[PDB]
Amino acid sequence: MEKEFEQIDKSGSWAAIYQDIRHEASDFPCRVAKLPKNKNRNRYRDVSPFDHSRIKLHQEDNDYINASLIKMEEAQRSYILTQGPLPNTCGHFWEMVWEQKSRGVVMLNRVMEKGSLKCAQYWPQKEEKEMIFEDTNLKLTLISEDIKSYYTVRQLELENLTTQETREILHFHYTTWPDFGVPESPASFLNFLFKVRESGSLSPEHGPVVVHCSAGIGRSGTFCLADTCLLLMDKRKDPSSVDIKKVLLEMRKFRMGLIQTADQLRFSYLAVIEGAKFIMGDSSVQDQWKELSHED
Ligand SMILES: CN1CCOc2cc(S(=O)(=O)N[C@@H](Cc3ccc([C@@H]4CC(=O)NS4(=O)=O)cc3)c3nc4ccccc4[nH]3)ccc21
Ligand SMILES: [Ca+2]
Repeated sequence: MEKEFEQIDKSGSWAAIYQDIRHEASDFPCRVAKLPKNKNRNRYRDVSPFDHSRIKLHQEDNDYINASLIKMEEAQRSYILTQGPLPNTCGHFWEMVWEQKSRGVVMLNRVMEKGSLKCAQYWPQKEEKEMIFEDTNLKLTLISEDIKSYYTVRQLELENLTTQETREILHFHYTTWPDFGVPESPASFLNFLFKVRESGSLSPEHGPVVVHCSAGIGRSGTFCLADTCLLLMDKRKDPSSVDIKKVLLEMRKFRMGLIQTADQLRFSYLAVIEGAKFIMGDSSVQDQWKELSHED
């Protein structure tokens, strides 16, 4: 993988490699997403979930949400990638989390970036001001939060008002990942990814983790690609056989446009090459990543 990395860097062909992936990516219909009645349920007109992999809400009225199930068979992990909830789809968002039995939510964007809203404030910012989603009959409360320099982890209590049942949801919010950009370093990214892994949120005993950014494809795709490749390197007899370009094409069978720039693709290689050191037994990199990330 790093041999390929070196060659691409030397040739300066990242844009070409990336364009080839865009050209070869699957193109499946998004008929439901495009129905007139779903116009206000989509944040961006050019980012829709494929019908075959879309997550269906459990309701007779309208079961649509701009979200896709990415099921990576070999890696044995599923992720739900979705757009940043809109003011009218926050209830749908949490209904999906409840129905799919998700334990964690990974947010890679900020509500406002460079003066523009990119996502609705779908969770409570104050413990004393909980939220009620009347359309889906759910209540959400901020229990606590651990604020680090570039990411915050929150403990949320989600309650199904119909049954009084409650569940703890972990919110992993990466706050310094610019739009169409990359994390400050492979170290800061990996430190965060392993925080999510360590929480148990990605365990197969839970429903798929919900990952989102603004459109749910650029930053969200980078996060999932790196995680899946690391999973495969740890599982295969020979980790050097992991073809990140092939893994990305496989993921794009489930949702369009995953990885939005050639540099996010290059960053994925770097994150996986760096992350591989831990997978192969290096006991000092995890700690090194934390120091490098300056999370305190
Ligand atoms: C072609 N063209 C020129 C540029 O501006 C737009 C914006 C939209 S639009 O209706 O505002 N649609 C947006 C969709 C969109 C929005 C945000 C992102 C973010 C990129 C990232 O790193 N993470 S993400 O939150 O997925 C990815 C994709 C979108 N589509 C684009 C196509 C080319 C370049 C930038 C784009 N942003 C549609 C077309 C165009
Ligand atoms: Ca207070």
